[PDB]
Amino acid sequence: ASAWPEEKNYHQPAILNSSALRQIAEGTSISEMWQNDLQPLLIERYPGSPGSYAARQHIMQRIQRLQADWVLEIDTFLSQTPYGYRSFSNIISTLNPTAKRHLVLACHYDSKYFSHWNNRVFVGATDAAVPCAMMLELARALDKKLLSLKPDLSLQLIFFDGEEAFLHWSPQDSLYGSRHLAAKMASTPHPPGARGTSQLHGMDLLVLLDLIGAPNPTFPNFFPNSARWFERLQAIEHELHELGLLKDHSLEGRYFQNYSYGGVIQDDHIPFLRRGVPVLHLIPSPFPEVWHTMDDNEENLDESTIDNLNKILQVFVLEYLHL
Ligand SMILES: [Zn+2]
Repeated sequence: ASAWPEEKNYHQPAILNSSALRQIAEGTSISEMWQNDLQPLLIERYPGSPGSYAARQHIMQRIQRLQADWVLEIDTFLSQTPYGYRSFSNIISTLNPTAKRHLVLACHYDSKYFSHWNNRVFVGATDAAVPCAMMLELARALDKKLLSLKPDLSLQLIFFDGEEAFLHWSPQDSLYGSRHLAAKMASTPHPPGARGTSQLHGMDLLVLLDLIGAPNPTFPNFFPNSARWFERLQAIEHELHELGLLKDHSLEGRYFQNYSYGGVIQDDHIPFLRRGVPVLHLIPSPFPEVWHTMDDNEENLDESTIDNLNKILQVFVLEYLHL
């Protein structure tokens, strides 16, 4: 009986030295992400809408142009909703599908439904167009390194559909894509041919990005079983800061602070967390002031903060993967 699903418990990062940290800082471009990955997603894209289709095509196209061997899968399903049966489509992008273990980065790509109000349209810039663009920029920036994966451990990106409630949050109206995918992964043997392990056993850690892009975010350390990875984000932030590789940033105003949060925040990690998957939930507390208002738009995003977080996340991912 292999103990491979226990490997994630002892897995340690391969820490980058100063020269490598400078290379990563210089290799990501916030203005390219902004133009090429983010702006095309700043559209109405509630489930089933034309915008949902356009967002999905954009995400797939941006991944398909990369050199690394990404395998794209669209996970389409039906669910009951306050408006009757509807269809949803999760996007899964995976390097080394048969690899036993994957580090998983995720966000939701749907935008919350709102009828137009005084000619304003809700585009959910921090929620979660920026997180989607950060995942696309990371895939682009680390492409040469990821190409080398073509430790049975690799990378997977999930863009969930239907994270938002069609009305206000309730247990049955929200998290459509993640409740569906967690149950599908829990009942899918992995690796192929396995007798008793599932794709969830293969998920080393689910790093879920949401509500990112406003000024002064503070991310709490939510869960004890991922606390040592939260500490790694703190260390990376601190070292990039000390190397002068972050912009408009101070340690008193750092993003990863020493403080927990005992309450529950409803998000796409919930169906995974309740099936035993370790989660690092990169959502700030408090939420951006523009949360669920028409002001969650491009104008209210903080460019240098998003840039700093791209650098921290990319370093975290290379260190976890030993790349
Ligand atoms: Zn939201």
